Amino acid sequence: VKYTDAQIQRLREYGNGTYEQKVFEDLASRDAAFSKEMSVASTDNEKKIKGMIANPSRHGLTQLMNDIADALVAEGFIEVRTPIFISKDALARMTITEDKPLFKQVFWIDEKRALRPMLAPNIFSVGRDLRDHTDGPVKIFEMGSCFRKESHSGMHLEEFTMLNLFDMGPRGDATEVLKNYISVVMKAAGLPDYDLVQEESDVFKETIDVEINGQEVCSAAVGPHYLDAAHDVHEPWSGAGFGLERLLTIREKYSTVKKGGASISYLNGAKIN
Amino acid sequence: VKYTDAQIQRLREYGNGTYEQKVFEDLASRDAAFSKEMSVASTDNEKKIKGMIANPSRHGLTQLMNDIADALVAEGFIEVRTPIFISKDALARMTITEDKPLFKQVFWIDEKRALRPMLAPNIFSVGRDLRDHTDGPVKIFEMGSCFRKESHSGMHLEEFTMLNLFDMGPRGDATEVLKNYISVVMKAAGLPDYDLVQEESDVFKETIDVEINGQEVCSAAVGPHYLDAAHDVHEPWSGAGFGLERLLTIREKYSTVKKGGASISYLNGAKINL
Ligand SMILES: Nc1ncnc2c1ncn2[C@@H]1O[C@H](COP(=O)(O)OP(=O)(O)NP(=O)(O)O)[C@@H](O)[C@H]1O
Ligand SMILES: Nc1ncnc2c1ncn2[C@@H]1O[C@H](COP(=O)(O)OP(=O)(O)NP(=O)(O)O)[C@@H](O)[C@H]1O
Ligand SMILES: [Mg+2]
Ligand SMILES: [Mg+2]
Ligand SMILES: [Mg+2]
Ligand SMILES: [Mg+2]
Ligand SMILES: [Mg+2]
Ligand SMILES: [Mg+2]
Ligand SMILES: [Mg+2]
Ligand SMILES: [Mg+2]
Ligand SMILES: [Mg+2]
Ligand SMILES: [Mg+2]
Ligand SMILES: [Mg+2]
Repeated sequence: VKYTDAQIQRLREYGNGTYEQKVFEDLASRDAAFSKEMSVASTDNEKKIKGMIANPSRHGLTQLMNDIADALVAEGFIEVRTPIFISKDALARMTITEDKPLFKQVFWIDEKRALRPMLAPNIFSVGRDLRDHTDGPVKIFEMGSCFRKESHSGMHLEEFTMLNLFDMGPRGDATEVLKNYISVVMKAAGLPDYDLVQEESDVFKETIDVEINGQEVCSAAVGPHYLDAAHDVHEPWSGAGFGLERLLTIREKYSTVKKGGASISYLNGAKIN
Repeated sequence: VKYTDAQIQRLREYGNGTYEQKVFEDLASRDAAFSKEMSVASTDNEKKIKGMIANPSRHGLTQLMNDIADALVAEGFIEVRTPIFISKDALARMTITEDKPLFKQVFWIDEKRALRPMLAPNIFSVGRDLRDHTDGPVKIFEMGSCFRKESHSGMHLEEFTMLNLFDMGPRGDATEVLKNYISVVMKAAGLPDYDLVQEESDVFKETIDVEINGQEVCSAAVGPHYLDAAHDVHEPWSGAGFGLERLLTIREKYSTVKKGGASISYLNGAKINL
């Protein structure tokens, strides 16, 4: 016998070990094991918490954001910060229009505005505007919260942190340039081993995704792209959107994506209550 | 004759000079001066965008956040990140209820959940949970977006960036400790010249506000406080919420708070479109 799915969930809730591989001689020993591992997890949470109080630090997600951001600035990217609110028009330019099922999966603030489910709308707008002021590439990036109505999963959050980098009019082939920037981010994130895959997408038809052990940590694309007309873009470009919680979760080997980011139940992998 | 209230607004929205003090011999002299200052402003905008493209950098608001954050960590504060969503219950435990004006500024996501108008509810929760693990002060801070419905004002945004620091069970008089850590933040922000004032608050009854030239950049409170029972807090505490865009705007001498914050119309003080 093994841990039940319910026991595995409670263990992952409190601990960041691996539990689904244990095998026991009978239910009695399985249950004794469950108590011992809950006790070990709680103790490890105590130790991490006490360690943070004695040796305070910036937040694990903030540290990752700073690590990647400084690497992108070094490559010539301007950091921008854009509103979390976006308009119905901005969504429509992504083809997220009012009669599509997807329209209802965004958090609406009123009849005209919603919480951004992605940074690309604002990034296209800012990048295009900056093109009015330079003849070279427009390189910008943002790191900020996005919001999506999601079903329960160990890798999905209603609020998650996107990194979106945008290189409009790059100095080379857009796809080769994109793979170069993906490499910069992944190395700066401490995750140099990854795979690139072509993945279907309603908004993009197909994306270039970054996967680690089959887990999506990025969707990317290159221009000239069919979305350019709606954004008044008329040049090649390289763009990529990473999920920072997912990167941090995989690197730190957190049992779930809810432990490394924004929370009032966890702090840097530790359960605090 | 002076610039009209509208002329000021327009000059401020493209430029970062100081126009409210200008005086003019007559309406003709005023009007000609409105155009030249528009041209001086547009030119400076362009130089700023061009300067940013040739010298790319972290965002000004981000640099200010990193400066204060590292200073607070150096004083023993743990950085925490909490969700932007908060429950109707959490708001109620802050006494943010139907009768309070702040309640009418709340952005609701559904009938049970809202965009946080402040970080305090989440900070109380995380700080009180950490008290179970230590016999000393619990020192935490968060920097993140808060949301409020606001009328047109050169120092209000619907989405602004709060810094909230929280010292529960401080070592010293909570009010004296509060003033010390206000000093740490203000100096880290490059704004060493400020004053402290007492102000009325519908949530805290009374706050200690930080002002620069009479402009509020922070509201702070101390415990024991009547909000403590609803947060299971049974000890003194020191708490302060800073408006980071207001700090950045005053230090950089931007004309309004919209120029240095989250925007698709401004970037680091410069207007990027018409
Ligand atoms: N709910 C979420 N929680 C955390 N990260 C997310 C979430 N949704 C998307 N991301 C991340 O954001 C990146 C860019 O967004 P996007 O490609 O549109 O997501 P996605 O394709 O819907 N991913 P998925 O829902 O797992 O199939 C993804 O590659 C993920 O790493
Ligand atoms: N709409 C806003 N835009 C930008 N900063 C804000 C906004 N509301 C509050 N702040 C800042 O956040 C701090 C803490 O919030 P709080 O004291 O509750 O605001 P407040 O009392 O309503 N200030 P004010 O609206 O100018 O009278 C304030 O001292 C401001 O520096
Ligand atoms: Mg497991
Ligand atoms: Mg670093
Ligand atoms: Mg995006
Ligand atoms: Mg999805
Ligand atoms: Mg996927
Ligand atoms: Mg994707
Ligand atoms: Mg107010
Ligand atoms: Mg606050
Ligand atoms: Mg202390
Ligand atoms: Mg005030
Ligand atoms: Mg106030």
